[PDB]
Amino acid sequence: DGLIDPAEPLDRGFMHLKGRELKSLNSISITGLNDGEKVILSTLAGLAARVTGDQVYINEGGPSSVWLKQMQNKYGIPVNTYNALAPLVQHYVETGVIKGYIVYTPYSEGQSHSINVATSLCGLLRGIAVPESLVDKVKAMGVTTELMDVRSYDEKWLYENYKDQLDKSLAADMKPEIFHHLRDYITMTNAFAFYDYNARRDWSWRTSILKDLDKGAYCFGYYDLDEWGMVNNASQLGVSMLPTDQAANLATLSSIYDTTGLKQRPATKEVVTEENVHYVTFLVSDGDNIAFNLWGQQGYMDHDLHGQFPLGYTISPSLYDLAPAALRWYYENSKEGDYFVAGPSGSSYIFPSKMSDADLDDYLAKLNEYVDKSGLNICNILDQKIMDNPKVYNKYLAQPNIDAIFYTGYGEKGDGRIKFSDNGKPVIEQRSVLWEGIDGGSNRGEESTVISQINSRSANPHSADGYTFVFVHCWTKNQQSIKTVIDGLNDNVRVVPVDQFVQLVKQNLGPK
Repeated sequence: DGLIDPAEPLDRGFMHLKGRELKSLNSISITGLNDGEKVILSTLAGLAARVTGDQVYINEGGPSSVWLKQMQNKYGIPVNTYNALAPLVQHYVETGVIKGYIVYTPYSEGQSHSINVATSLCGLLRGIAVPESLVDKVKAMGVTTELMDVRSYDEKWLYENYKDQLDKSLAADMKPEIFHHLRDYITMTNAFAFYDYNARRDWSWRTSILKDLDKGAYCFGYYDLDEWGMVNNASQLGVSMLPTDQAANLATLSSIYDTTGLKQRPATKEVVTEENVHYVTFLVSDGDNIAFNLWGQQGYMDHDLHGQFPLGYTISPSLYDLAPAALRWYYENSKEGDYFVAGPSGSSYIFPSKMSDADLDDYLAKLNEYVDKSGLNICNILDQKIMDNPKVYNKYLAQPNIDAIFYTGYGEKGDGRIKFSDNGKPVIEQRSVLWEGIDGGSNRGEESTVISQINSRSANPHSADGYTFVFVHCWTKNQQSIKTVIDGLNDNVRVVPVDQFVQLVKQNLGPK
């Protein structure tokens, strides 16, 4: 074969399972494929990444093309292009990767979850997932053996029959009408994929699944159907959420082991305080979401205004393991006034206030080492009541590699408080927000409001009143929205990079 036995465990980075070391890419455009073809393609990608370095890339253009070219150019990976699904599938029949198909019923028919059953079985049985309507099409591509018929089954059947064969370091909350995102990584890892959303938001079944995972486990997948409830549910159990159901190509992206260029420039430790100014910094939201990191964030950063003002970005430390080519690109594309912060609330989306003391201690010891590798020393916490939770903020800031917190409260206005850990590091609460229609149609997050707010505050860097941390909602407010604010600010207002803001706060307001 030149294939690795599918029973051999995957390698892991410090945090995440990674595919077999990448040697060649077989790139195919998403254009003109139907839903079933998308499922075939993503489960195939997961097949390949478990057993070979000859891997699949789903090229969606835009940011997807950027990551492909980055791998070609920085890591010397050859790219073969395929103009159609049939020859790509045939290639993987010939190389021995595809052993057959697993037939399922789409969600469009009777709300079947069988797509998830098929996806989780693909890596075990060495099959592609195929809806009944495409069985003859795949047979014509050379995939002639039916490995299993799962049309009548749900994820409870899957778990009852395959729990001990499925990975226990992650599971995936997987919507049955997401076709080409995430399923590759699920098939690669033999993760259990399930959809437990119900109108009751009854959390018993998900709890039962999550409690069966190993200590330090992840839950990949969606959050948007019940965000606070899902994150609370996982965090209380010591489980980390990684928003990933809108991420493509993670199996393949994870397969680069070269970690050159993955350490951010250091946060500055030297800045001269200017008297009689008000200091402002801007930080973009949503960086915990790997799908944002792999799509929207690339376009966001490459706005035509990039570099006209300094800007902070949140990003996921987990990109170090899951998509090093993309993390590398961010750091290489950064301008001097750009600076990256770990997204909510560390290496994954947790509410640290909901974890047990022991689980949070474990989480933070890992975080501390992991951000040393990526240089993501400043962290954004998204949680509730943190400014009144010195236990939690002191535990973060006790870590030698975690140097400051930017706190954005979940459903909290943000009062701009600045507090210090016992060891003298700042915890900086949101003070303005740029967000269209925040709180169900208010004007609190409009450019005109943020301008008025900043311009009303005192130009005194020796007081917390002299500082505004502006949090920027990535989906509604882009670099032009930020520039609009900046262009309205008074002459005594100074817009600074995030790391400078932290040092100014520390030296002007922290212990002497």
